[PDB]
Amino acid sequence: MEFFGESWKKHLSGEFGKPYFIKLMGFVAEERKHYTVYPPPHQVFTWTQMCDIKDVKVVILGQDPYHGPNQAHGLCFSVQRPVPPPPSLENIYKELSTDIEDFVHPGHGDLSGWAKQGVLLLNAVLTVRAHQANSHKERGWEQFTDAVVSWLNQNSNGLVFLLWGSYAQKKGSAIDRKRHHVLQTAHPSPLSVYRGFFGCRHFSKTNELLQKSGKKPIDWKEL
Ligand SMILES: O=C(O)c1cccc(/C=N/OCCCNCc2cc(=O)[nH]c(=O)[nH]2)c1
Ligand code: NA
Repeated sequence: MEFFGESWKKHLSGEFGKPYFIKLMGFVAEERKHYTVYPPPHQVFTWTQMCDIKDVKVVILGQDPYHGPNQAHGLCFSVQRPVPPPPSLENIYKELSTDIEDFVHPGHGDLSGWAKQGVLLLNAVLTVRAHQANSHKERGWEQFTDAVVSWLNQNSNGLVFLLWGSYAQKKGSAIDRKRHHVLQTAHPSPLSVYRGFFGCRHFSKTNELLQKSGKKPIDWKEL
């Protein structure tokens, strides 16, 4: 395996020598010496490994990786087998079941099948100390994942950006709405899910927008 997918590396490596990025690398490495940090190193960039950057169709922006054992694996909201879907993911699946008629809970939480179809599952912050939500916030990841969003904004067209909750909404504020589609609603966490997420119908809406972009739809059941 490689640490960072080749097509993504080609377009993002201009970030790597910037002071903030070297500092970020140093910070994460130091944290790993003294704490358990999630996801493990070979999974921090899973979101670069599942499809070619040119093949991205949909971008779902999250905030912090899961901070419990075995949960985070580098795709926002996803958990590898045999880990049970956490509450936010159960809510995503519940919305899918009402939005997409044929969708049924797949019995696992691994969203790799969406990532392979060009659904970029990007958290703003890409590492977290075990059991400490937001522990790696404002350490340099935000600038890097801003560069990812900016690259897609300027180098692709007709994407659908799904911004769930206030942090993702802030992070997507500069998306060119002449060039790309943007949908916004509440975060799927239990505390926020009934403030817009349930009933948002983002999955069917995304496929209709992809059709307007002249692109084939996502099969949300392909998991
Ligand atoms: O910005 C907002 O409006 C907002 C409002 C209420 C709750 C939250 C969410 N809190 O997250 C609860 C912790 C569980 N995190 C699941 C998860 C979130 C995520 O962004 N990325 C990820 O990979 N996994 C965000
Ligand atoms: Na060190």
